[PDB]
Amino acid sequence: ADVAGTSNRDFRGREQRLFNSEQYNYNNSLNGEVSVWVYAYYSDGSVLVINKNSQYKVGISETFKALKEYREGQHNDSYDEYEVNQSIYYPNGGDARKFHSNAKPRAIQIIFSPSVNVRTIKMAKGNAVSVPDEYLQRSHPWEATGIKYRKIKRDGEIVGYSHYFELPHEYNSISLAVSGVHKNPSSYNVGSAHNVMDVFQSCDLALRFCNRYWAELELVNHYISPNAYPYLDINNHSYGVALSNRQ
Amino acid sequence: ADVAGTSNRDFRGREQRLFNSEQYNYNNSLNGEVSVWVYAYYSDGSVLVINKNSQYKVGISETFKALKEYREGQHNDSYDEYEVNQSIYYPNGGDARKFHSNAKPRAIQIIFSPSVNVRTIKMAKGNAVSVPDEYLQRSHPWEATGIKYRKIKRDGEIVGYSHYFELPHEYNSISLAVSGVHKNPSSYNVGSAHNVMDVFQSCDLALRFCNRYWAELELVNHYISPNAYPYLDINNHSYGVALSNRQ
Amino acid sequence: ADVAGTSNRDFRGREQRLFNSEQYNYNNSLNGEVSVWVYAYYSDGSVLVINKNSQYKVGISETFKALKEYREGQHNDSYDEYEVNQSIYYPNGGDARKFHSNAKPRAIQIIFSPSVNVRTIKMAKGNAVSVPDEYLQRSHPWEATGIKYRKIKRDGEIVGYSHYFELPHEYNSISLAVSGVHKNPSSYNVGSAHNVMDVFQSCDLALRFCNRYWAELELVNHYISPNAYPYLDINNHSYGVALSNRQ
Ligand SMILES: [Cl-]
Ligand SMILES: [Cl-]
Ligand SMILES: [Cl-]
Ligand SMILES: [Pd+2]
Ligand SMILES: [Pd+2]
Ligand SMILES: [Pd+2]
Ligand SMILES: [Pd+2]
Ligand SMILES: [Pd+2]
Ligand SMILES: [Pd+2]
Ligand SMILES: [Pd+2]
Ligand SMILES: [Pd+2]
Ligand SMILES: [Pd+2]
Ligand SMILES: [Pd+2]
Ligand SMILES: [Pd+2]
Ligand SMILES: [Pd+2]
Ligand SMILES: [Pd+2]
Ligand SMILES: [Pd+2]
Ligand SMILES: [Pd+2]
Repeated sequence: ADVAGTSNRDFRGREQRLFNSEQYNYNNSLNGEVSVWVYAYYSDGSVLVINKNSQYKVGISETFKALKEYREGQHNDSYDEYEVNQSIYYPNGGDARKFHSNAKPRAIQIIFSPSVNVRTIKMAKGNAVSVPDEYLQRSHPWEATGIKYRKIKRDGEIVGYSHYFELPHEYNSISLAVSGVHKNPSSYNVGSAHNVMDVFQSCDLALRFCNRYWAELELVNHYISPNAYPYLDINNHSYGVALSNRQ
Repeated sequence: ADVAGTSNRDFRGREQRLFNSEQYNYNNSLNGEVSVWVYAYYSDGSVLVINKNSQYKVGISETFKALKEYREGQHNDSYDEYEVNQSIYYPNGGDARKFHSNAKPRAIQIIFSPSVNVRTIKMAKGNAVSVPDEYLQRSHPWEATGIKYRKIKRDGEIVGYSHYFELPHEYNSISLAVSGVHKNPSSYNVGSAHNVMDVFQSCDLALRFCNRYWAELELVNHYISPNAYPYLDINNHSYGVALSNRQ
Repeated sequence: ADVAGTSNRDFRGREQRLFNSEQYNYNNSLNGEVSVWVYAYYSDGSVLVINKNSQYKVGISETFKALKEYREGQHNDSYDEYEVNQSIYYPNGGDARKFHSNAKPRAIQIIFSPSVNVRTIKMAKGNAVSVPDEYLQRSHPWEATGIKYRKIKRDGEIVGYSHYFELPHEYNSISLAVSGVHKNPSSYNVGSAHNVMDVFQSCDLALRFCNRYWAELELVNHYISPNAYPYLDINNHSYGVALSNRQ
C-alpha cells in the first residue's frame, strides 16, 4: 500500500475528513437538530443550564421563579424565598428577611447551535410577573436579538452563537423566553402543508435538560466538553469542535 | 400659547389621548399579546393565579394535582395529599385521613384579555384523571364556551372577558385546559404558510406566571391593579383600565 | 311487543350495539382524541404513568430526572440522588453513595390509543443529557418505531398499540419523547391553512396526567380498567374494551 500521509490513497484520512464533514453538514440539513441553551449564573459561582434540542425550531421559556437558584437536597430558605418573590412581583409586597436574594441570577448567557439561522432568533425578556414591556397592552411579544449574538469560533469555524447579558442591578428581575429556527436556505417551507404535522410533532419530540453545576469549571469539564457543545467562558475563551473539512 | 383645556391646540391633551388609544389598538393588532388567566379559589381565601401571555394564541393546561393548593415553605400534609389523590382518581382508592381536602379549588375564574376573539375560546374540563367526558372513546377534546363569557367593562369599554364556575360539590374534582386565539378581523391567516413558523415560535416565546396570593384583596392590590389587568371580584366589581380614546 | 333476543325489533339491543359502535368510531374521527401513555417500571414494583390526551396529535417528552422514581410524601434520598444524576451525566462526575439507583426505571412501555396511525409514531430516546445519538451533530431527532408496536387486542378488536423495552443494564440511562398523530384516512389535512390554528390550540388544550402506582395490580385495577384503557401486563395479558359492532 501507499505510505500514510503521502498520497491521495490515504483512504483512512479521507474517511476521517468525510466523517467530520458529514457531521457538520447533517446538523445543518433540515433533518438535523437545532439546540438552545440558557445559562443562569449565580453569585455562589454555580450555573443552571437549561437545554432544549429539536428539529425545525427550538426554544425555552422560564418564569422568574424557575430561574432562581435551587440547590437539590439542600436548604433553600424556601419560606423566605416565597416572600422574596412577593416583594419582587410588587414593591414592598413581601415580608422577606433579606434585601437581595442570592438565588437571583447575576447574568444570563443564551447559546444556539450553529444550525440556527441567527436572523430568526427571538427573545421575550419580561419582568418578574412575565410581562415583556411594563404592561401587556403596549408589549411586543419578542425582540429579534440576532444582531447581538457573537460567533463562537474554533479553528476559524462557527461552532455556535452567544448572547450574554449581566443582571448586576437590584432591578434586574426577569422572566425569559428565547426561540430560534433551524437554518433553511431552501424554498421548501418546513411549515407548509406538506410537512406541518411533522413540525407539530417536533413540539412533542424535543428533548429538554436542566441541571445546576457548582462552578463554570465543572460545567466546562463535565457538560460542555464531553458533549462537544459550544460555549464562551467568563474569560472569553471559546469552546467547541470544528468539524467541516477537518480531521 | 393657548390655555390648557380650551382649544384644539392642547397638544399635551391630544398626545395623552393618542398614547392611550395606541396602547388599546396595538394590543388588538396581530403584533399584540393575547393573555389568559386561570384563578383557582381555595377555602382558606387564597387564590392561585396562572397566567400565560403570547402572540397569536394562548392557553393553559393543568392537572388535577397542579390546581390543588400548595403553600410554599409551609406544611402541606404531602403524604396524606398523595393519598387524597389516589382516592380522587378512583373511589376508595386511597388511604387518606380526611373526607374533603381543603386544598381542592372551590371555584375557578378564567379571564381573557380583550384581544381574544371570544368565538375562539375552547375549554377542556376533564375529570381528575384528565379525561374530558368519562371515557376517552366518547370525549370531544374541548367545548367552545365563549357564549358564557361575561364582558368585564370599565367606563363602558371591554377590558376583558370572564367565565366563572363554582366547584362547591364533593364530586367537582377537575383537570382543566383553556385556549383562545387573538382577534384577527383580516383575511391574513397568521397560520398560513407565510407566517406559520412564527406561530411555532410563539409556542416557545409565551411567558408564563404562577403564584398563590393569600386573599382576593392581596390579588387585587398587588397583581391585578398594578399590572392594569382585567378582573371580576366576588362582589361582581370590575377591575381594569379603559384606554380607547380616553385621557 | 316482540320477545327480547328473537327478532329485528329488539330496539334495545340495536341501540346498545350502536352506542358501542359510535364510541369506537367517534374516537377515530378527526373530532376524536388520540392518547399516549408512558409507563416507567421500577424495581420496587411501582409504576409511573404519564398520559396525554389531545386532538390531532399527541406526545410526551421527559428528562432523565423526571423518569426517576419519586415517592410523594416519603424520603427519596434527594441529596444523594442529585449526586447520582451527576454521575450519570458524566462518568465519575458525582459523589453518590450507591452503585445503582433503584429510582432508575427498569423498563418502559409506550401505549397509544387505537386512534393513532402507527406509521406516524416517532420516538426520541436520548441519553441522560437529552441527546438522541451521542452528539447533537450526528443525531436524527427521532426514529419511527411503529413497526415495533404490538396490537393490543380484545375479542379480536385492536384496542391499542404497545411498544415495550427493558432497561436492565447499568448503561440504560435515558431521556425519552414520543409522539403520534391521529388517524386521518381523508385528504383533508388537519394542519392545512383552514384548520391549522385549531391544531395550535390543541397544543394548549391537551390534558396531561401523571401518578405513581405501587404495583402493576393497582395500576390495572384502579387506572387501566376503570377508564377502559388499553394495556399489556407483564404476563402478556391484554386489557381494554372491544366496542365495534358489539353489545
Ligand atoms: Cl435537507
Ligand atoms: Cl396587524
Ligand atoms: Cl371526521
Ligand atoms: Pd441555608
Ligand atoms: Pd448597567
Ligand atoms: Pd409548539
Ligand atoms: Pd432541573
Ligand atoms: Pd482564551
Ligand atoms: Pd399542617
Ligand atoms: Pd350545583
Ligand atoms: Pd404549540
Ligand atoms: Pd408557581
Ligand atoms: Pd361594584
Ligand atoms: Pd429512605
Ligand atoms: Pd441486553
Ligand atoms: Pd405544539
Ligand atoms: Pd406527577
Ligand atoms: Pd393471558
